[PDB]
Amino acid sequence: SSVYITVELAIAVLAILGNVLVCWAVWLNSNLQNVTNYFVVSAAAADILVGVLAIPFAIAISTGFCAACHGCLFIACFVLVLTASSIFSLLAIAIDRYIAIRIPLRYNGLVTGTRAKGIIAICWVLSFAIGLTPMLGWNNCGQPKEGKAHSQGCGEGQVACLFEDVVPMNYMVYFNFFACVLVPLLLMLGVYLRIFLAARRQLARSTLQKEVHAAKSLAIIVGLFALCWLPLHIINCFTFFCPDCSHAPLWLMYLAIVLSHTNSVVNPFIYAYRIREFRQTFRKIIRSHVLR
Ligand SMILES: CCNC(=O)[C@H]1O[C@@H](n2cnc3c(N)nc(NCCc4ccc(CCC(=O)O)cc4)nc32)[C@H](O)[C@@H]1O
Ligand SMILES: CCCCCCCC/C=C/CCCCCCCC(=O)OC[C@@H](O)CO
Repeated sequence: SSVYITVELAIAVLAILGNVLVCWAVWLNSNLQNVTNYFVVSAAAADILVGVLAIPFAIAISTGFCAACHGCLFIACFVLVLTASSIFSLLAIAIDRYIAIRIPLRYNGLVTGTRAKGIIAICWVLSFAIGLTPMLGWNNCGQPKEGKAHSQGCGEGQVACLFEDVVPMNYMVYFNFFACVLVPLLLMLGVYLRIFLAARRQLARSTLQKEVHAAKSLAIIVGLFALCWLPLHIINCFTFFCPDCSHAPLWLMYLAIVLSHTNSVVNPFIYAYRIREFRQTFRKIIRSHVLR
């Protein structure tokens, strides 16, 4: 429907603007050019690609255009790769924060500039590995829905391009949900809990205040991640566990897809926005750089 399209396009607009703003800030401000903010930048970059590429492809995938099955499958896989890199590089921020607060004596030695770039390379490789798996044969292209293609006015040699028609639900539940949503979530939760509880126990005051700040920033990332990603993936479980049941309605599918993309506007933007150094650099960019 047209409401889904517009909202989805508005999300794409917000995700580019905010995440360019994050990247711009690190580029200009010398005080922000540390290892931590490289994970912030990488995640922001992955978000820009979600806005420019993933979301327009996702709309098509969710509304339906005519295409060859493997071309239709390729576009779906592309959405998966880009949204996943968005997830993994955000997880890299959380892990960085764990090593910073809990193991400071090994932080600079362990999380070097070289290994930070290595970590981000691993994120993209995992994203391609997981995202493109259906291209290897774990897909529904062997049984094209020829009756649906007709109703959609698709030519022969083409199918109606719909995500769930080509990407199997067993892949989405057993592989994608586990590797991309559940594991990162639970990891980010475990990192948050440890920092949170350790900070409460001590409650010198400067290190403690930092620890509280980190906890609340990690709570927001985890809270929003779960809010944005769980609804869609939980729905995916329901479809998989009862494929005979009547499908979750179109409006619910759309809202859930929309929520998952909203993650790219809020993560890691709010994290950065909560660092006062970023917050003042943002104001500097708007007030001074663009306005004069
Ligand atoms: C790495 C993780 N990324 C993702 O999950 C990304 O993939 C996409 N997506 C993940 N599941 C899904 C998923 N079930 N359906 C779709 N679209 C198709 C929507 C749709 C479903 C069913 C029906 C028939 C309804 C009926 O019988 O009456 C019509 C449209 N996209 C997904 C999202 O864009 C997400 O951001
Ligand atoms: C933390 C990451 C988790 C990794 C575990 C991933 C492995 C899980 C294994 C699941 C068993 C299912 C594999 C079954 C492979 C099925 C491939 C196929 O021929 O297509 C069937 C589909 O078209 C049906 O819709």
